[PDB]
Amino acid sequence: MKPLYRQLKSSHYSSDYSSPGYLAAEAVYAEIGYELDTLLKQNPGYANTAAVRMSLALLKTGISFKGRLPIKKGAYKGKTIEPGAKLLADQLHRSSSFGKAKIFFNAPDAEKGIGNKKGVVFFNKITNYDGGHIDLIEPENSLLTCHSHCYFNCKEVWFWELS
Repeated sequence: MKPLYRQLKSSHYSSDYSSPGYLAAEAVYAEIGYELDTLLKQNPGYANTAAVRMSLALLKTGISFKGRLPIKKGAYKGKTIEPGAKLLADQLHRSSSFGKAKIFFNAPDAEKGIGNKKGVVFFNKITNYDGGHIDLIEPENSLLTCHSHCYFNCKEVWFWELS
């Protein structure tokens, strides 16, 4: 299956404090049975939580992929999380669930290509930001809004439309 935008959103923990769907990074990891501080010590990359948030949301709407972090607690125990944005984007890109992304190389193209659609967005090689960002995007007042944050100052914008 391919998830519905509304339900993927409902199942997605925003890292934006002012979002109705906000959840702190430590609670996200606690949910799947990890202490954030232990993980950061093992690999500081875990501070970038976008792919973990998206992974978990995808799982809850029934999309499974290979990942590299086993969930150790809760309903999804035994399933895997992909903590790397690029690696998650690659999964989606080859999945039959989503298919190939539309890939944009500048902000005008990205914005016109997304248009009034909604879906999954991946910001690749973001200026002054490490690890990329994968998120949900939709229109809001003729602008585009991301559930956590948009990073249009980047080298590539990948987009998968959802209904």
